[PDB]
Amino acid sequence: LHKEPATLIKAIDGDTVKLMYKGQPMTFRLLLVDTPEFNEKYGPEASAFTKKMVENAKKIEVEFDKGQRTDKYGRGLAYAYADGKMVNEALVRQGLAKVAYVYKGNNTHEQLLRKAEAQAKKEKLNIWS
Ligand SMILES: Cc1cn([C@H]2C[C@H](OP(=O)(O)O)[C@@H](COP(=O)(O)O)O2)c(=O)[nH]c1=O
Ligand SMILES: [Ca+2]
Repeated sequence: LHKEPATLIKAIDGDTVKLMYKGQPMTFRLLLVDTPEFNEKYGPEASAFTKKMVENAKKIEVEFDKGQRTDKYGRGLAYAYADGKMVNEALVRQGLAKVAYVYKGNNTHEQLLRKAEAQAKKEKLNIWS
């Protein structure tokens, strides 16, 4: 997989963010995770966590996997990086997302993320508390 440039347009929630990619505004949905909806428990905390990570970044990058790059809603499907740190992984590691939506052929980072989830769960963080 390859990292590509993007810039922040706007934070949205824990697992979606509006970025400019190849010069076009797109909503991105983070691969292999599920944050609570803002309406739900830990929803606001997940939103805040992603918002801080993407707003504080000097450099946003997106990384597409081997399969589908857009979902049925036109959202980009990617791993997102803030100054080299994966947002997807960071959410899971903090117990603010579950590993989820693991589709064949877009699951390169699955085992990385499941390891972070095990650690979050061992620490009883957030969703696992
Ligand atoms: C993360 C992800 C979501 N989706 C679709 C599946 C779900 O369809 P449904 O809307 O019919 O439930 C939805 C969940 O995204 P959200 O968790 O953002 O709601 O997005 C993909 O198709 N591929 C993906 O990789
Ligand atoms: Ca969600």
